Amino acid sequence: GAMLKDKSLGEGIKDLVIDLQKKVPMKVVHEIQDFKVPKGIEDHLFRITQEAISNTLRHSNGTKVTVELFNKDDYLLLRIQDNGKGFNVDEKLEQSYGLKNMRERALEIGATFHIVSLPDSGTRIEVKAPLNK
Ligand SMILES: Nc1ncnc2c1ncn2[C@@H]1O[C@H](COP(=O)(O)OP(=O)(O)O)[C@@H](O)[C@H]1O
Ligand SMILES: [Mg+2]
Repeated sequence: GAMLKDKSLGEGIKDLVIDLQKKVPMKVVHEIQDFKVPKGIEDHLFRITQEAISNTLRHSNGTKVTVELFNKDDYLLLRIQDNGKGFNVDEKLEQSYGLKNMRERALEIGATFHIVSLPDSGTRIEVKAPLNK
């Protein structure tokens, strides 16, 4: 896993995507809103993003994955959405270290963690992290 070090979350995501795009058959796109993410939660969100992308590339057999990062004042929203085959989260969740670790990173930063994956809907991961105005 890449590490952010000096970079903002947005910059880390964009740089990772640049590298991935050269190697992978899925189209990987980002929609990153320009706003300051609190330094304290950036690493956690980057670790979630990397796992979500990894799972999409390996497991979805889709053609496109989108990473979105939006500011909604009281919270930020991180969404990773693919158009692939989907899976049953319940069947996998408790035996799955990747999913369990994303959920734990979210908890550590006080954020919700949701996975919506249905046969015709692909897989969508959403994390809403609180922001203090
Ligand atoms: N985006 C996705 N599309 C389809 N299947 C997925 C996706 N993400 C996870 N899965 C399924 O959930 C399982 C558990 O995910 P994870 O805990 O990350 O395990 P892995 O080590 O296999 O990446 C995967 O093996 C795969 O079957
Ligand atoms: Mg995984």
